[PDB]
Parts: sequence; C-alpha cells; structure tokens
Amino acid sequence: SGFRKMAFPSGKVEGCMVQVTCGTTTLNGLWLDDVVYCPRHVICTSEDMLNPNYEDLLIRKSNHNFLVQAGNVQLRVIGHSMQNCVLKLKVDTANPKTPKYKFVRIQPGQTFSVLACYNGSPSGVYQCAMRPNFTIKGSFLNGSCGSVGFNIDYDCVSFCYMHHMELPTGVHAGTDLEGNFYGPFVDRQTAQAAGTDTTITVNVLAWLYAAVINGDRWFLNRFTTTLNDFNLVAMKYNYEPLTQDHVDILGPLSAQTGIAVLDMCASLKELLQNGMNGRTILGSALLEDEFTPFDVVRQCS
Amino acid sequence: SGFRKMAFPSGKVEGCMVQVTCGTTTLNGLWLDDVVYCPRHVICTSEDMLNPNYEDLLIRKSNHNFLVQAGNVQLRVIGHSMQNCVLKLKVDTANPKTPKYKFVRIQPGQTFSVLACYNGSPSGVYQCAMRPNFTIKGSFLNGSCGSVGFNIDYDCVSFCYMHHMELPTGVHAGTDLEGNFYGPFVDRQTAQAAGTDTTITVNVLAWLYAAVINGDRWFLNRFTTTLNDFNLVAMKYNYEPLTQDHVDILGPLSAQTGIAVLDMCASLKELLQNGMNGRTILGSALLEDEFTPFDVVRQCS
Ligand SMILES: *[C@@](O)(C(N)=O)[C@H](C[C@H]1CCNC1=O)NC(=O)[C@@H]1[C@@H]2[C@H](CN1C(=O)[C@@H](NC(=O)NC(C)(C)C)C(C)(C)C)C2(C)C
Ligand SMILES: *[C@@](O)(C(N)=O)[C@H](C[C@H]1CCNC1=O)NC(=O)[C@@H]1[C@@H]2[C@H](CN1C(=O)[C@@H](NC(=O)NC(C)(C)C)C(C)(C)C)C2(C)C
Ligand SMILES: [Cl-]
Ligand SMILES: [Cl-]
Ligand code: NA
Ligand code: NA
Ligand code: NA
Ligand code: NA
Repeated sequence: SGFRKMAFPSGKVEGCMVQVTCGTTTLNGLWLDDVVYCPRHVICTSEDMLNPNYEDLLIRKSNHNFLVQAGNVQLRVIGHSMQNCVLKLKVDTANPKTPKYKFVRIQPGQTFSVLACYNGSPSGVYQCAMRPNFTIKGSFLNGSCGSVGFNIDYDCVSFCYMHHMELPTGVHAGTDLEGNFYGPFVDRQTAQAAGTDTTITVNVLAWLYAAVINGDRWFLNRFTTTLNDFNLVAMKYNYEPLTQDHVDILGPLSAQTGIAVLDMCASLKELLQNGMNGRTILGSALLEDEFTPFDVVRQCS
Repeated sequence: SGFRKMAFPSGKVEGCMVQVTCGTTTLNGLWLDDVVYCPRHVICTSEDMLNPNYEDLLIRKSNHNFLVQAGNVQLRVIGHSMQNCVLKLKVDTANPKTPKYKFVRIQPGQTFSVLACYNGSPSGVYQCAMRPNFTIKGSFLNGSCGSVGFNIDYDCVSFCYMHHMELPTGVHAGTDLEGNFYGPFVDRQTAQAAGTDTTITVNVLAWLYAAVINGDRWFLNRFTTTLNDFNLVAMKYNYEPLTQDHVDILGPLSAQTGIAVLDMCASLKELLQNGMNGRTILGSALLEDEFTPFDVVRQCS
C-alpha cells in the first residue's frame, strides 16, 4: 500500500491566507473571523530588525499603515494590538471562508503540515516535526513569514505554527498563534544558537512498524529487551529516552502487527549498535524520526 | 532556506472530489463541470475484477445504479459513457467549485501532487514522480481509487493521474483523465510485471544544484566531462542517458549557481564510481531522483 511523507489537504487554510504590508515590508497573514494574525516584524525596516523595539515601532503606526489584501480585495484595518511576537489586526469584514479552528501549542516530536506562502498566495504544502531543540527543518524563502503550520481533526483546523525566521543551516523557528516562540528564540537579527538536536525515538519505532506493515521485516529479531536496557544504549546515540507513555502510544501499531513494542526496541537496539550493513528500510539508508505513531496508524489504515 | 519534498496546495482539487458507489463497490470521483470521472472497475464485484468484461457490466447498469455523493448532497446521474478505463457520469448539476483545469499526459520523470482520498474525502497530499517504467511510488489504501494527480500553473489545474491499482511491493499504476493507463497495464486482477526502473539522471542533477544552493558543496570537483563520457559511466549504474534537452533544461540552475551542467556531471560521475564514503547530501544517504529542475527553481526561488 506504500508509505510517503504526507501533509493534510490545505484548502481550509488556503482560504485564510492574506498579504499584510507595512511600508516596504510585506509578508503573509492568517485571516480568521475579523482578525488577521501576522509576525510583528512586518512593522520593521531591514535595519530595525538588527535590534528592534516593537512597542516603540507600533505606537508610531496607525490603523492606516497596514495594507491587508485578500485577492484583489483590500481590507479596512480598524484596530491593532500585539500579543508577544504576533500582530493582531482587527478588520471591518469577518472572513466568510473561516473554518472551525483551534490555536494549540505542540510538543517537540509532534508533526504538522506547513502551507508555505508568498505575497498571501499558497505556494506549496509539506510535513514537519517540531525538533527536541524547538526548530523545524522547513523550506522557506524571503516572503514566507506569516506561513502557518496546522493539523486537521475531522473539520477542525488546529493551527500550531507561524513562520518568523531562519537559523544557521536552513533550520527554522516560529511561534504558536499566541505569538510565543518555540525554543529560546527572539525575533531579532542577532547571533542565536539552537541547542543540540536529539532523535525522536518513539517516532523511529512508529516508522519501523510502518516498514513491517509494508513488508520490510529484515531487522526483526527473536529478542525483546527492557525499557531500561534499551534506554541505556539509546542514550549513547543521542536518541531521546523512551517512556512508558511512548510504549502506551505505540499500542495500536503493536496490535495491528502483533509485534510487542519491547520486541521492536530489541530490533532498534541492534540497528544503533551495528548500523544497517548497507540495507534500506522503506527505501531510506537512515532511520526516519519525523513520523508520529498517529501519522503511521492514519496512513497504514 | 531549506529543501523539502513539497506538494501543490490541494484546495482547488479538494472541491472536485466526490464519492461514486455502484452496488457494494464505492470509490472516489473527480467532479468537473457536469461530469464525474472515476475508475471503470466501480461497476465490478470483487470476483468480476479477476477477469472483467467492462462493456458487458456497463450495458447492465442504468443511470440509477450510480450513487454520486458530494458532501451530504446526492447528485442525479443523467448519463454514462466509458473512455478507455475511466467512467464518465453526466450529472444534472455542474460543480460550482470547478477550477480552470486541463487534462495532460505526463512523461516519465515529471512530478505531480497526489490528493489521496477515501469515500470522496481528501485524506492527505504528497509529491510523486512518474517512473521510467510508468509506475509511481505512492501510498494508497483500499478506497483510494479515483484519487488524482495534478500540477498547478497559476490558476489552472493540470490533472494528469487517476489511481486504479497496486503492483508488487507498494508501487502503483493509473491512467490520465482520457482513461489511458501509464505503462503496459490493464485494470484486471491478474499477474503483471512492471519493467526494470532506471534513475532519472536529470532529476538527480537538479537535486545536486538544490544541495549546492543550500551549502552542500563537498562533492563539487574542479573537473568537467563530456555528455558522452558521462553517459558511458551512468549507463553502467542504470542511470537514464542525459540528453542535450536535459542540459538545456538545467540552464536556470547552472545560471543561479554559476556551475556549468558538465561540471556538475563531473561531480555525479565521481559519486557513482565511489559512492558517498559515509557522507549525506541534503540529509539523504542516497541520491534523490524525484525532484525536476522545474521543482528546484520553484522551491529555491
Ligand atoms: C521574514 O519573516 C520574511 N518576510 O520572509 C523572514 C523569513 C525568511 C528569510 C530567509 N529565510 C527565512 O526563513 N525572516 C527574517 O528575515 C528574520 C527576521 C529578521 C532576521 N531574520 C532572519 O530570518 C535572519 N536569520 C537570523 O538572523 N538568524 C540568527 C540565528 C538569529 C542569526 C536572516 C539572516 C535574514 C535569515 C527577524 C525579525 C529575525
Ligand atoms: C481500488 O481502486 C479501490 N477501490 O481502492 C484499489 C486500490 C487499492 C487496493 C490496495 N492498494 C491500492 O492501490 N484497486 C484494486 O483493488 C485493483 C483493482 C482490481 C485488483 N486491484 C489491485 O490493485 C490488486 N493488485 C493487483 O492485482 N496487482 C497485480 C500486479 C495486477 C497482480 C490488489 C491485489 C487488490 C492490490 C483491479 C481492477 C486491478
Ligand atoms: Cl517522501
Ligand atoms: Cl521530505
Ligand atoms: Na499604534
Ligand atoms: Na488601535
Ligand atoms: Na449501461
Ligand atoms: Na446513457
């Protein structure tokens, strides 16, 4: 049946993206009800961003400084406030294409679909994990700020990410829709380091079930281990500790394949000590850690 | 700025997906104007599919055998015809969410976004290449038939794939919207083999430019080669021959990075003869061949 990195359909989110412009600076906004959310550095010049004072910059702006465009339709801004690092523009018209939506803050390890946008126009959609060090390995050009990360539960859009900035080596940082950064980052153009990144162990295990579901069985061994013995080896290879909550959450996949989680931990223990000896798993020469159990159940059922 | 496998936003296509049911058998349809396109084996029982006679099966059906559902709204079928392996249901209502659309037949090597659907409901979106042997490495469960492949040019949806069936090892086959199979395949449940798959050389080269754009330079060498010398080595590793049309098409990327195509061919020649000596390129331990030049320009500009 096959296994691909797969994103949520982007339609409901597409109908929310607008272009916010303040002077020269123009980026993307999320239009929900009568509010446009965007990163607050839309009110900066290239120089302000080297060491901004957003409060100072925003007092100086009036409602009229803000050009919001939804297609060929302008939008009268009739208010503005700043929630942490996001800007909130009250507008005369409520968005008729506003879906049921929630704002959530995701945990490191959870995945989400990025709708990458330029000039308030949907360009493309891909899947990302929130890394342990609170970065994402996205793909963002200049103009992509405002682009959002989301998940869908049935009809409800769970917005969890808005893109702000890029760190050394094409890794990325942003906020929830409360305007709170993920990780210890600030919307200021000064040297900031990420913190070492770990491998999301529960996610690798989820992917090995995907592999088995799909007929890749070669790594399966006749052993189990204890959580304790497994975590002593994993710690050495910079894998996250596997908790009992991780085991419980892997339950469905264990049930779908009839392979106990501690048997699959036996397989992973061996792959870390020996590598793959020139062997692939779902076509990858590396262990893949950006598929959650919830992603695997979804796509393999 | 980063480099991810990225799909077109799926909104315009989302508004076209319906559920077609004939007896027990129910799959997805594409609703465009007053026509619903779906795979023709919707009129089969599990047993008919072992050796169908579609003409015989379809004569027996009347317009009323066909249940088309668009949300909670049924749709009066008022006609039916069969174009090769696709079924065309004329319906009383033209789809108001019908985008500008084209039907195109893609070449092996070209990429497209799959909108994977179950019960006429968009489930997820991913990117695929048409392989040299006219298969795709998709992810499709039972119920996914009718799901479509597309590209977007500005406002125009270029529909090129409709999913029919799965071959040995989670590879997939389908038709254009004329109902013509890609590859030598038939919509019948009997043993069929794929034909050996080659590596899309021009696509690997496109991806190496992506790598260089993104700061992965380690494989860059001080050599050029001739097309001829390169194709003599590539032929041995089951890489497609690189044509002058391939070189011409790589032009923009060569221009964006100031690396001649025959210099990058010098790099690739070395990677095939030596492998990567435990080195990654954009995080991959393998050479990636499912990004077209047109995909790389897009995402790296
Ligand atoms: C901005 O949001 C936009 N309108 O697109 C933009 C996003 C993209 C620029 C290129 N890649 C992107 O992700 N964000 C910025 O330009 C932010 C903005 C100003 C600097 N900045 C950056 O992303 C810089 N990174 C940076 O300073 N990194 C450190 C690790 C902090 C040194 C830049 C050098 C431009 C990529 C703020 C307000 C942070
Ligand atoms: C069908 O379109 C649907 N309603 O979902 C379905 C698609 C998915 C089944 C599982 N994976 C899919 O991609 N297609 C079929 O069931 C088609 C259908 C009947 C058999 N068939 C298959 O895909 C089979 N493959 C097959 O027979 N492969 C050979 C190489 C030809 C032996 C099956 C064994 C069910 C996966 C036709 C009309 C071909
Ligand atoms: Cl993928
Ligand atoms: Cl990817
Ligand atoms: Na103000
Ligand atoms: Na105000
Ligand atoms: Na008939
Ligand atoms: Na008829």
